[PDB]
Amino acid sequence: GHHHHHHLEASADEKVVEEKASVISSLLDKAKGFFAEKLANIPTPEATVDDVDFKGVTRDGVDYHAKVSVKNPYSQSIPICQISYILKSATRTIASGTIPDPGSLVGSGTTVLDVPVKVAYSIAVSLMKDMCTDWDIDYQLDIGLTFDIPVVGDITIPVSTQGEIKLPSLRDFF
Repeated sequence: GHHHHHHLEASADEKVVEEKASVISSLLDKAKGFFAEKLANIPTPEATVDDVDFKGVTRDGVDYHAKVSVKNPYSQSIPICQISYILKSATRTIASGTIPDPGSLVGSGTTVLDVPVKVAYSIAVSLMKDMCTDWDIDYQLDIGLTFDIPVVGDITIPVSTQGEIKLPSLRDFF
């Protein structure tokens, strides 16, 4: 493809994503030890990433609609103030980001929220294998959404999800 013979810290995009990711992972890590003891005594809503819908394409990577379901028994609308977006692709390169308010909890119930996910985009910006026809790609999605509660403050719950995506024989969808 075209992603070859470029040397500026390997690739500025590939590099700057890691910059962001490193800091993001540190904030996720503060919450990790926090969950174990504090959020076991402090009832907090649980979120989870589920699946991605084959939806559309972007000229770089694909544009999917991923599900993030949150279930919360509390009759209050908790908005997700700061949602950490971590898109991954097999071995190397990811796409990191943070979306301000992607949705809110309905109050007492389960609610599926969605985020625009750039799938395969990561491996594309890095090297881009060569879009094939009928391609099972090793994809992962990790999301750390932040709930705010007067009990403590900010809790970023990183719900990790690993799977696989089958990218069909369009060949010009990637």
